[PDB]
Amino acid sequence: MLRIAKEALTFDDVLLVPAHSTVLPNTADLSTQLTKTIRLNIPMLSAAMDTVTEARLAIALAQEGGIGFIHKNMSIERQAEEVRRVKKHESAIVRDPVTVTPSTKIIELLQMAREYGFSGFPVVEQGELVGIVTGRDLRVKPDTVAAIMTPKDKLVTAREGTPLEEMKAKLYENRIEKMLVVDENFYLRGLVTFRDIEKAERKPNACKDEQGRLRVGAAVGAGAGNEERVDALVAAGVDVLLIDSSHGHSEGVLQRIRETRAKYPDLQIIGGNVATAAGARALAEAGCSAVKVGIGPGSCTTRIVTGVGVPQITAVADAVEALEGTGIPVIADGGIRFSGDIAKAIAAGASAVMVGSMLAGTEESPGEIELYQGRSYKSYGRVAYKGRLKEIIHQQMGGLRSCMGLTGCGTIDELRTKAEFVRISGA
Amino acid sequence: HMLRIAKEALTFDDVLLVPAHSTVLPNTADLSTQLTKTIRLNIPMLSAAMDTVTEARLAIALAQEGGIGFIHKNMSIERQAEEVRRVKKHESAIVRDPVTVTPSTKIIELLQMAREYGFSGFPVVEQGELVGIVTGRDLRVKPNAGDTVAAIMTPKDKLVTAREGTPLEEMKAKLYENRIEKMLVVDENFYLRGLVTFRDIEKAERKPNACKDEQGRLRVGAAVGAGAGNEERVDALVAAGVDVLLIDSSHGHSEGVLQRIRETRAKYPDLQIIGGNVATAAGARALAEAGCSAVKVGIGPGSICTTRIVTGVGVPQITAVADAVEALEGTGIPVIADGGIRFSGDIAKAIAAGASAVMVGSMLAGTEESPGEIELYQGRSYKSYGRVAYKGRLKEIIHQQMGGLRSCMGLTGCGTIDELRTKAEFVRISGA
Amino acid sequence: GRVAYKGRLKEIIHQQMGGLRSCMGLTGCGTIDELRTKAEFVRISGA
Amino acid sequence: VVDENFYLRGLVTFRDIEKAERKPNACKDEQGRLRVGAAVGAGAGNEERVDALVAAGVDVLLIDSSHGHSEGVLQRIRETRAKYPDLQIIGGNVATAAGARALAEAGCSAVKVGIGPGSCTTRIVTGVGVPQITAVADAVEALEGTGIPVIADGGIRFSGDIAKAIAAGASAVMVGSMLAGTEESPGEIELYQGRSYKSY
Amino acid sequence: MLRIAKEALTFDDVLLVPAHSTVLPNTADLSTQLTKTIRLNIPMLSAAMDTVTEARLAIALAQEGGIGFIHKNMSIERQAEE
Repeated sequence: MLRIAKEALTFDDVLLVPAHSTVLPNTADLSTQLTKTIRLNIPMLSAAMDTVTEARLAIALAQEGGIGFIHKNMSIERQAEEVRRVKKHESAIVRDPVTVTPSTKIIELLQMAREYGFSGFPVVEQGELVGIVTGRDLRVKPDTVAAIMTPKDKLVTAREGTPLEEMKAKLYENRIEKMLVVDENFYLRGLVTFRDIEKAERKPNACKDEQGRLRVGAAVGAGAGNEERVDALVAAGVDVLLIDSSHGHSEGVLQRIRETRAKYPDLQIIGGNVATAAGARALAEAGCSAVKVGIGPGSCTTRIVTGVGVPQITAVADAVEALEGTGIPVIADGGIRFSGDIAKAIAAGASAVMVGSMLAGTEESPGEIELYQGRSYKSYGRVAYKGRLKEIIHQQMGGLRSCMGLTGCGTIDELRTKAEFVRISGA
Repeated sequence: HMLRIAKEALTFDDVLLVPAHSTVLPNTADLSTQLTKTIRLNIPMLSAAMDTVTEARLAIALAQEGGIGFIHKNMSIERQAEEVRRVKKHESAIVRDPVTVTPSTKIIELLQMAREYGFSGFPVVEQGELVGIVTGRDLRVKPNAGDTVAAIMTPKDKLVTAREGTPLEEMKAKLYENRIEKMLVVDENFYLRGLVTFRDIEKAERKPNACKDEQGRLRVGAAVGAGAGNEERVDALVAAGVDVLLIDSSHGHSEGVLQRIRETRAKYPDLQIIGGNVATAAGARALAEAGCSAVKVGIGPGSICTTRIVTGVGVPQITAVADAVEALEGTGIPVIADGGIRFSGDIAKAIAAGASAVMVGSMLAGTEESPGEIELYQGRSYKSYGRVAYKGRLKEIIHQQMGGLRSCMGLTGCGTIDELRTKAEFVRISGA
Repeated sequence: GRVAYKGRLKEIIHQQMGGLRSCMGLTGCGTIDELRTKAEFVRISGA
Repeated sequence: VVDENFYLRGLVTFRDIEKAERKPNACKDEQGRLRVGAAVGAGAGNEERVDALVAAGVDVLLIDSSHGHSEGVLQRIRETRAKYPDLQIIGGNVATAAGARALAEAGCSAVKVGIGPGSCTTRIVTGVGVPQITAVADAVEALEGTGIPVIADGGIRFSGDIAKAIAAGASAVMVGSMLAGTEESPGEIELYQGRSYKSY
Repeated sequence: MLRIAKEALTFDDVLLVPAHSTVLPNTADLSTQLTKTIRLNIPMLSAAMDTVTEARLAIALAQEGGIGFIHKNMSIERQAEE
């Protein structure tokens, strides 16, 4: 009769305690296991929201050390292509060069030579690379390009995914200043020079897989009928799959995860959302590589409409305590205002945090930049323009680094286990 | 004895333009106009010599849209003269800091470099003077120990180069016909200045409305004070190649301002000179005879601007521009409207009042190209140096304002700027 | 019943006569009697 | 009036001595001179600044950082106490019993308390802080035998908060924004919108 | 797991209790040891802030019974001279 389980605490009810510290903020280590097999370089994920994460933003976040989740409010064919866009992103490769076909008339070949120079036009037949035709090819003679082009068997090419230093070596050792880039089927994918490799921005903190590719996630619904979407994302090379619903403790959610884990025994899977120790055990039992926590975590509409929610400090600690033996990490999702809340979510036991509205309106998130009343927006009903995602990550991990300097926790894992709280009041 | 009221004076809010029969499509309206007798703009816009608005980056961005920007004077003479040179020399098709060797460079260091930068061609420079180049073709013969590049390089006389300022199509002609992949850019004294390729010329964003001088160079302006002691500044700006000099003060009908202008016209007979600010027919005529090529109008234009509140002085702007234009009729000295411009509608009213162009300041602060660098602060983007709202690229704002000006010229049937200045009419409206 | 402290009277005089001096340079009235007799007005609207 | 090197420093008459304002409550040293403090950073490279302040006759030296429990802060204090065994030293800021013991152990003559003490930006950005009544009582309780006093720094709005900081065990309070804008603080008096300011 | 050290109180969470008093406010003694060797006549120090304490303010506070702290946002030679 009147069944109060316990008291639950939110971010604003606690503060972290300063401790003896030998940690400089700038020497603090921000890396963390997202799953047993995936390690992030900063403890941050972007939400699968149509105003936050598509391929552009997911690329920019992976380059800073985290992982973005492509939202599902798009066709299967388009979402899988957003995942491929992140997996195959290399800044040094020039895409869409000017090409010809083996049927191109020499007179056309000369009209373009005067417009683009005669260094070498790739010859393609339906996207398959078949050769290159240079000025030497024409001015020494044998009508159509096929009769004069340098053939496939004398081409010096690199495969997509070749490291920049290997590509520089190939260019040097074959004495070439252009090198065409092909896929496994010898389809042209771009080209590289020494100069394009040089101005490729270097990203030392990028979260990359064992092949050196940026890591990416994608979201699917927990409903039935998503099997075609899941198989397309896995086949696209997604690193981690997000099965998200508003009630992760639902039995049809637990069943959908069990079925994906049986089909892909090695696929890294995140499920949510839960807010109880029992909800987290149930998701780990279904086969999750990680557990996302957040059902009405802060002063939200699920609470107003349904009556339901657990304040976020308690939700994260209960889930972390339910999972303690398993090497299955907890993600704190929702309610993250300032960098102080990131530090508190982690000290409560979370291994990473997911953020959403904080990143909408950045340069890389979806939407067009719009000028309206002399002030900058991203429009698609508009959100403030917040500049580059790089600067916001800098501001938020600065504050986390300061928190670790203050609590004497030099790594995320120490913050999660060693840092302490005091309980404070409203006034 | 008698309250000396010279006349009634009208502001922008007091009048509306009358729509006319029109064969003008807004997107076919001709926006070009004369700034002085010798300088033609492609859009009727200038950026103010404010330290929060105009330095070299914004002045380039604006010349590339068809206007001119004025480098503010709140920096050293050497800095302001460098800002002017940056605009006149700007061509994004030229790669600017290439890796060079010297005749003294060992072949071994050269091979080390060729592994990092390729062998397309290292410029050989001694003291800044271009003296040769070394490509991977020039090397073929096994080097001995301690060999220098001077042995194998291509000499100066066998080089194909192009002078800075050469039209980009001429450089393409030269790259193609000489069968070269890159070409070195030099200056009057054969000092190495950069290089071009077919790809760098392609990648440069095209700007058909760029406002350029008869040598193809972007135009630029610069401001100085009217006080004594700005002689050296003016000489340094002229020497930098500035296209027009702005001698600015808060009272351009002041005798010391007029004197400074006579002295600059005396020293620089062909220099294009803008003077301001004035708000009467007599101030404008006085500045014409001192030697101005154009006249800038605007004395306490806004309702609550500080000059009006502190000094009581001002003339509402519509009357002040009509007053000055009528003074200058038949002189080919254009009038510029400075200050009080809120919307794109205020631009069209200044021109139909007779002005040949308008000057804007704070509308452009906080753009990407304006000074300051971007700061995120409380979920919003600003430019910090006290912070102004980040407004995006200058091109978007120009587009929006000229879109509102084009829409007016279709409404009034004025297909050119001179038609608007002479043909379009007004209705006087009340405050209700 | 309390009014804002405004500092020394000299500072306020300075500021107001600075604004009056700026006007006499604008209108070219070098004395007060020149301003009283020579300077002119424009009639403006409420807009 | 001359100094020790017979350099002229001023003069006095009967009238100037008479109109010298009398200040019965002045905090003065054993020589009758006003007492003063000076602040230095807790970082490395401040040894030239410290030696110049001590040589200037500073009465008490303030070694202040945002994390007084930092190990490089504790080490910097240990090094100053070895060099000037008699110099009065204040270190901060801490907010725990352990932080205060560590500062007293390093050689502090007094301990300044205040890490995010009231509803402040260290709390918002880092997540860290201890409310100020608890911070002061814990430090005072950690120092109870030592004759090393506690200063309550930060969060002091009204005179009621001064009384509460002291009842919690603090021996003095430090205040800042309460005194900016006074006649004597830095800055020039400025009239702006008929209202008086100190501007910089 | 979820490590709450304790509850912590702020100025607004407590009030002082009135007690039996033989103290007149104007006869209350405000002096206090700042260190074992330094005694203040009022329990107040001014902060080492560039907008608060330089020599002028530090002189005016010492004359009232406390001690001011010259801020360090200035050259060594200037701070020692303050």
